[PDB]
Amino acid sequence: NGLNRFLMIFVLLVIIIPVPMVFIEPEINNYPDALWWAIVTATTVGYGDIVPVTPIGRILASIMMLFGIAFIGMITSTITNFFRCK
Amino acid sequence: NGLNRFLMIFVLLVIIIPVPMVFIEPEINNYPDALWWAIVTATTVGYGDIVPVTPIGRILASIMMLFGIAFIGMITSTITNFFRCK
Amino acid sequence: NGLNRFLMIFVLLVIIIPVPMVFIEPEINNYPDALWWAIVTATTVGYGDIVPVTPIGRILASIMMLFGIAFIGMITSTITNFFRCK
Amino acid sequence: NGLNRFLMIFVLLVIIIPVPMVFIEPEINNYPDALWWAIVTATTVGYGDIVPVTPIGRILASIMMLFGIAFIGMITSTITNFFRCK
Ligand SMILES: [K+]
Ligand SMILES: [K+]
Ligand SMILES: [K+]
Ligand SMILES: [K+]
Repeated sequence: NGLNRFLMIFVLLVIIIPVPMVFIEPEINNYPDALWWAIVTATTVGYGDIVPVTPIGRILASIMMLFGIAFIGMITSTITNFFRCK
Repeated sequence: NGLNRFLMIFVLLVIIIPVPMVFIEPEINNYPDALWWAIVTATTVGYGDIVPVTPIGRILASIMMLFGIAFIGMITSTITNFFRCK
Repeated sequence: NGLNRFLMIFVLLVIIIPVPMVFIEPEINNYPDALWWAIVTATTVGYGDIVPVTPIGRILASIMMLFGIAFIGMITSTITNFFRCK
Repeated sequence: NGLNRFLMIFVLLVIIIPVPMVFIEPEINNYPDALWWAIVTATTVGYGDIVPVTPIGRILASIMMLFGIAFIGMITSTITNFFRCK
């Protein structure tokens, strides 16, 4: 249940956070562009095609990155502890 | 056998996925450009020189990223559990 | 106490290092721009919107990256060893 | 001795690989620019300021990325197995 609780809140961020981003950012004008940026930021790829200019968007992006690196550590723990037990 | 099964399906993506990408994307016009992008997307480097514009290409890129971060966790588990035994 | 000591020195960098960066770099002209770059460099996202041109800034950025990848490994160890105990 | 052998070959790549890169790439014209790119590629940051255009440089960059993600897994294993034993 510990793994499911960590991914459900992560999936919600990658779905809920792209919604306000469209309105506050002058570069983003629709949800598909913000959703694509969300995946890119959450997977720590960062192409640089879409970048938050406003400080409000930069604070929101920092949360996505902090939860993005934590997601990598959560997936790693799901495989590492799976073979360590037996 | 668990590690080999996870990497063979990963290598398959970085080989098969660059093929449709060339045709659907107007930016990519040849396989060497799409293959280079595939490694960059999988290793979670993301330079931003090659970016999927079409939504079809963006969905395909998301799979490459999800399997890309999972690959990092698979390589980490291969070293962490190796010394954990003894 | 081992985890707290590793993150307090990390957070210190993402707070202290953006200060000299503003003065030595001609691209950066204020702290909010350098602070945003610091989080992006530490989380290993790297958009490329802000880049160190001077060699002094490039040496400082390398420390942020080395401590950035070490931070990913520290968060992973905090979850992997948590369930490994029992 | 296992950890030292993995980092000495990695440090060598980030020092030796930037040397041929300067000559084969028309974008790179000196060692400090190629050395900066090497750190960026090895730490999986990828700003996109410096990108390999030639296929020769793209093959060399792929090795740096494969050894770059493996370096993250090596540093993680050095901390995870340090607390797991006791
Ligand atoms: K980038
Ligand atoms: K990256
Ligand atoms: K990364
Ligand atoms: K990047």
